[PDB]
Amino acid sequence: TSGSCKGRCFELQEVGPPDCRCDNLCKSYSSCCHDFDELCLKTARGWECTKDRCGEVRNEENACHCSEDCLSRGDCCTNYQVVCKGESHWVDDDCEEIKVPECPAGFVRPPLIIFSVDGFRASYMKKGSKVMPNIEKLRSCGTHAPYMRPVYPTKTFPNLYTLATGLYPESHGIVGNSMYDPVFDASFHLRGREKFNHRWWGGQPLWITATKQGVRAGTFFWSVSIPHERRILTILQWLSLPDNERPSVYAFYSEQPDFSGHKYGPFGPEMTNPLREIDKTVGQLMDGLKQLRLHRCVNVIFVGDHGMEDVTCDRTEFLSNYLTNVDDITLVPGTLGRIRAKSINNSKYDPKTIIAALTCKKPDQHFKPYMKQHLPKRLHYANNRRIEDIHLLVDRRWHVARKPLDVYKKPSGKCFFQGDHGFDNKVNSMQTVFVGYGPTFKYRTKVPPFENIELYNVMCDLLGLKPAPNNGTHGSLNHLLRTNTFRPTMPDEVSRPNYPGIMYLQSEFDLGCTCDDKVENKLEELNKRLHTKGSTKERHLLYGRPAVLYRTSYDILYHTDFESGYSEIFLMPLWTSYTISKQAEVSSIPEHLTNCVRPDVRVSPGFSQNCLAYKNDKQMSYGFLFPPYLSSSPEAKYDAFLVTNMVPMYPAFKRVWAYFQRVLVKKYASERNGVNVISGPIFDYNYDGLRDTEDEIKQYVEGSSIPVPTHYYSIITSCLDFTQPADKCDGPLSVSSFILPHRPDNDESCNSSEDESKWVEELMKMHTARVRDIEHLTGLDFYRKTSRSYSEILTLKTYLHTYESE
Ligand SMILES: *[C@@H]1O[C@H](CO)[C@@H](O[C@@H]2O[C@H](CO)[C@@H](O[C@@H]3O[C@H](CO[C@H]4O[C@H](CO[C@H]5O[C@H](CO)[C@@H](O)[C@H](O)[C@@H]5O)[C@@H](O)[C@H](O[C@H]5O[C@H](CO)[C@@H](O)[C@H](O)[C@@H]5O[C@H]5O[C@H](CO)[C@@H](O)[C@H](O)[C@@H]5O)[C@@H]4O)[C@@H](O)[C@H](O[C@H]4O[C@H](CO)[C@@H](O)[C@H](O)[C@@H]4O[C@H]4O[C@H](CO)[C@@H](O)[C@H](O)[C@@H]4O)[C@@H]3O)[C@H](O)[C@H]2NC(C)=O)[C@H](O)[C@H]1NC(C)=O
Ligand SMILES: CC(=O)N1CCC(c2ccc3ncn(CC(=O)N(C)Cc4ccc(C#N)c(Cl)c4)c(=O)c3c2)CC1
Ligand SMILES: [Ca+2]
Ligand SMILES: [Cl-]
Ligand SMILES: [K+]
Ligand code: NA
Ligand SMILES: [Zn+2]
Repeated sequence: TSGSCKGRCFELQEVGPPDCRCDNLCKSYSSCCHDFDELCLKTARGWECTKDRCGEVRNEENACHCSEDCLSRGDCCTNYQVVCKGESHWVDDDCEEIKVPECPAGFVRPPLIIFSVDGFRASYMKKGSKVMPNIEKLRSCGTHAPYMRPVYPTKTFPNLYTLATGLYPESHGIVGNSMYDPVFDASFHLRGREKFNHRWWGGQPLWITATKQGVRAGTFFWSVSIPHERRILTILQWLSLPDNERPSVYAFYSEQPDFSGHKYGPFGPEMTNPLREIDKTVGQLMDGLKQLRLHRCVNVIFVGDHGMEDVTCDRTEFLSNYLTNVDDITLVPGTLGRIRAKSINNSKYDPKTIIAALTCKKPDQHFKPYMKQHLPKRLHYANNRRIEDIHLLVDRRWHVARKPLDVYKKPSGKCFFQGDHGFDNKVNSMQTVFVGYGPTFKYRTKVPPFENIELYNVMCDLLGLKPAPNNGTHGSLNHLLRTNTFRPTMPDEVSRPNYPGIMYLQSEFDLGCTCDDKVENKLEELNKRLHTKGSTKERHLLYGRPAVLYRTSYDILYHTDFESGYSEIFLMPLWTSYTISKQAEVSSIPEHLTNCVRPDVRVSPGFSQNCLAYKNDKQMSYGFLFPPYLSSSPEAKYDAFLVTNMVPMYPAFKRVWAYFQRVLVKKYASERNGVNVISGPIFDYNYDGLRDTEDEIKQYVEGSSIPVPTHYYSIITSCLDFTQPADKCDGPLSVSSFILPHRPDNDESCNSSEDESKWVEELMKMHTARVRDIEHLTGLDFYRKTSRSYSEILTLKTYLHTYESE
């Protein structure tokens, strides 16, 4: 209600009731003092000095000032010095390297300004280059990536809050632009008051991190009605505050180009103007900085939240074409789908029937249903009660809706949107931008594409802050920075391995296993012992053994063709490592060995699996981590049938695994000049993306203590310079990895009735993963011994092979 904004315009500390507000959010709350527009939103004479205004007598009613006292007051129009003092616009100056911060007296650290653009698709940097000269200058003189990968869903609020926290949406809680929380019994929407409640927003955003550590920073939010010119003058005025009152971190947000993109499509003729306007805004800021002598002092980040795809009303799939009982569901619609029961706590609603009704029903169906725990692990989109159990991943360019009436509104439905976003974060059109410019960033430097979850750590480094715990890998972006404040180091190994020798006689085992192995000297007898003691180990373990980062009991087991870390707790390897050269031969499993499983005399009966359990369990079969198909000799092949190389596999999954092992590994070795492979099980029954403890396991091989993995991983490494073979590589490494769901059916692959060569590799691609994802899921740390710097290895562990084109 009552009070005035006199002397309080855009105040940094927000005031509580009954008092009214004057901060950059009061409009959104409808709580500004009655004089806020008059005092704080002045517009008279616009935003630019003209020659007749130079030296004018100050008139306090003006939007900005061209009077002689304006620099000292901090409120000149941004082009004042250009029009009134002969100066050049920032964009017209040559790029000059900023070797050290050049800041006015009283500046304790380089401020950080974050310039966020909604819907700014990565390819705008090239395609709109002719109309964005300020942005193209930032980009070419500063540090830039060809693109930056958003988080899933590629929506506005999940991505902006990820930028601010370094957390996946499942952890920070802003899991969509709209969501329903079943505990609150309440819905969050872009428009409305509910989103104002702090209960939705978890983690610790940069502004709170800054404030707790004595670095001044307000929120990054802005009321929509404040025009962009007024946001810029406001940041410039804040920058003129006394040392003790002045923030060190600033955020500008633009609703464009996303606003126009939705109307016109990502490349509509109408899009050129919104890009011109954003560029002009960047020039205002840079001109303003140059006037305050801050242009070689501040670090500027030009970053988007997501891209934009062509999407029209007629490319909509309707759930009413698949379900008969469509009135029993609630759907969060659009470029993703989330389905829950219409009536809360209803007993006769069956997720399984709904999934079945939505699976592979039309040949060219433009969505695929998933239980959230089965979504690709790279999306990290499950561990939150606001994420509905049923999820539809929608094809790029499409929508999903519940019924035709939701889309085609009355009289009779015309469209009027041509662009949208929210799809899978690997989709090219969803990629967005990153540019860093300033003393702390590198000069004229390209960096590879990286994920937006990494930026929070870098922003904290830019500000001298210790980051709160987050999902970035701190050190993975050190290569963006001229001067690093963070020196990453490897985690300490927690469990050391046992190295067992031959300890058990064959007749001590009663595993119900058989093998035809008595088949067949003194020459290849010391050679056998040498191999078991680790002689080929430098060939098959190329980057050191993985470190185990939790308390457990495990054995290193050496063999001619592979090495493994065998867990006595889980009764199977945590990891199995082997190298396949370009020249390696694929062989079959000989007939007499089809069902061969051999006791491992290094490992006690009590810490072994047993064949009887597999015989008894009519759902569950087994496979091998090191593939028998890739044995170096008929004799070495016997090692691949050890009980200690066996893992539980559904027959449906064995189709996938066997194709990977028999066909794909050798293909990758041919294409990449050898590969090193590390494979193993993953257990994540509570879908939190983290290694399960043994008391979290919900499924065992019938009547045994053999736990069933939820997923199987492989990491496939070779030499970046493929003229060098994987095992003799002098330089940087190249990696691709996957985490395959261990599922009892192949319903996810609509083509699975066909030959494996038509569907397996597509499935694997969909489930591509970062090394770092596998680390969280296993409590292992890889690449412990290489000739590469740790920062570079941290970048490699964050890499995701996406299989998109260009
Ligand atoms: C990505 O990175 C993130 C961050 O590093 C990783 O997420 C972290 O994962 C940790 C391990 O799972 C988890 O540890 C929990 O923490 C429990 C305490 O939870 C609350 O407090 C957290 C800390 O708050 C303070 O610090 C932050 C700075 O970061 C400040 O900003 C805060 O203001 C505080 O000062 C807090 O972050 C956490 O937030 C969640 O819940 C909020 C409130 O509802 C949400 O608003 C918010 O969005 C968060 O929601 C996410 O996380 C929760 C789980 O925490 C999840 O359910 C949601 O779906 C969502 O994803 C809370 O407010 C602590 O109690 C836990 O300890 C119990 O379990 C362990 C074993 O698991 C035991 O060792 C322990 O003894 C204890 O068990 C006992 O007690 C239980 C009964 O109470 C019972 O189960 C049992 O029987 C025992 O008796 C454990 O430490 C972190 O909370 C979590 N942080 C975040 C932000 O998510 C994430 O894993 C990374 N992802 C990947 C893939 O790597
Ligand atoms: C958590 C907290 O402090 N709260 C809870 C939310 C609250 C609140 C109050 C008023 C608001 N007025 C406008 N908008 C729209 C807007 O600012 N954007 C579109 C730009 C933007 C900029 C940075 C981030 C980020 N990160 C994000 Cl998600 C969005 C808001 O979202 C908004 C939120 C403030 C206090
Ligand atoms: Ca888990
Ligand atoms: Cl959403
Ligand atoms: K079986
Ligand atoms: Na199928
Ligand atoms: Zn949008």
